[PDB]
Amino acid sequence: AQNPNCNIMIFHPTKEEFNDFDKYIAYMESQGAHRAGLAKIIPPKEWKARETYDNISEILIATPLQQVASGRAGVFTQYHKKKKAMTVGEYRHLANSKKYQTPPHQNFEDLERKYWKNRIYNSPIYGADISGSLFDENTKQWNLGHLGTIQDLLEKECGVVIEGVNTPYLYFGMWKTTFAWHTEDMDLYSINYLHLGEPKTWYVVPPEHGQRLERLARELFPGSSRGCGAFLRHKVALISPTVLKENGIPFNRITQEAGEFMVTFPYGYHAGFNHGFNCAEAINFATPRWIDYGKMASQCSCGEARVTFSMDAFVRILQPERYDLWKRGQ
Ligand SMILES: [NH3+]NC(=O)CCCc1nn[nH]n1
Ligand SMILES: [Cl-]
Ligand code: NI
Ligand SMILES: [Zn+2]
Repeated sequence: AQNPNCNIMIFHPTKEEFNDFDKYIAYMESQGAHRAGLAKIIPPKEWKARETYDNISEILIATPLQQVASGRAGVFTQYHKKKKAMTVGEYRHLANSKKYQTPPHQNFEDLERKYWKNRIYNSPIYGADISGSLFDENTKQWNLGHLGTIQDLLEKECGVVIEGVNTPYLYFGMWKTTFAWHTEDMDLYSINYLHLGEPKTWYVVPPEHGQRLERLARELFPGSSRGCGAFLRHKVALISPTVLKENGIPFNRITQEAGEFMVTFPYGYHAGFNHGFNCAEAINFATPRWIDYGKMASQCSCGEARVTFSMDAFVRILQPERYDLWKRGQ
C-alpha cells in the first residue's frame, strides 16, 4: 500500500509529464498521494502561468470580506462582513499598510505560531470567489481555465448530459486571511495555484480519517452542530494544530509558495491562512475515482451553505433520494 502514513507528497513533473493533466493526477494517486488529502506540484522550470503580473491592479474586488472571529485562539468561528468594493491595487496597498501587514518573523514556523496566537484579535479583509483567471490563454499546460469540466466527467462516466459550467475563481489575500475547515462541494477535488505574493499555509486531514475531524468539530462547536448535520460545509470553523494534536486527530501541514500548485483530493478536509498579500486561483475538478465520493458526500440542507447552480445536477443525478431536501435548502 502506497503512502500508508498519509504524508503530503511533493511532485516535480517534467515538461513532458506536465502535458496530460488527468494522466498526472492518476500517476500521483498511483504513488499514494491522495491518502494525504493534499499534494504539492512544482511545475517544471520551462513553464510559466503568464508573462507578468504587472497589469493586474485594475481587477475589481466587488465585495471584499472582513473575517471577524469569535471564540478562543485555537477554536473559533469567523463571519464575513461585506465591505465596499475596491481594486486589486487598492487592496494590495491596504494589505501592506501598517494595520494589516505581516509582522516581522524568523521563518514559516514563527509566523505560524503568531497566526494561531493572535488571529482572533484582528479582522483581515479578503477577496474571495472572484470569477476569473490569470492564466494566459497561450499557457497550454495546467491552465486552470482549460481543464475538463466536471459536467463532462459525469457524462463520460455515467452517460447523462447535464447542465452547468465549471470556471475558476481568484482569491486576493493578506496576512491572517483564513480558509476554514472544509471539504469541497460534493467532495470534489480542487486545484490551487499561487500566482503571486506571499505564502499560503495549509492543514489537511487524510480522507480516511475525515470523520475524526467531524466528530471533534461537533464537540467543539455544539450549537453549530445542532443547527446542521453538515455544518463544516458552512466554511466558518477553525481548529488549531495544537487542538487537533491534543485530540489525536491525524493531520499534516505544508506551506505553498508562489509558483506552486496544490491539489486537494476527494474528502480531504483542509484549512489554512495567508502570510501576506497574495493572489491565488482555484477550481474544482473530477476524475473517475471521484464519482463514488460524490454519491456519498454529505450535504448541508439547513440553508446556510450557499446557493450553488452547478451543484444541483450533481445532487440530482448522484443523490436522488436527497435531492428534494437539499433543494428545499437552496
Ligand atoms: N480548495 N481550496 C481552498 O480551500 C483554498 C482556496 C484559496 C483560498 N485562499 N484563501 N482562501 N481561499
Ligand atoms: Cl501577529
Ligand atoms: Ni477548498
Ligand atoms: Zn447547514
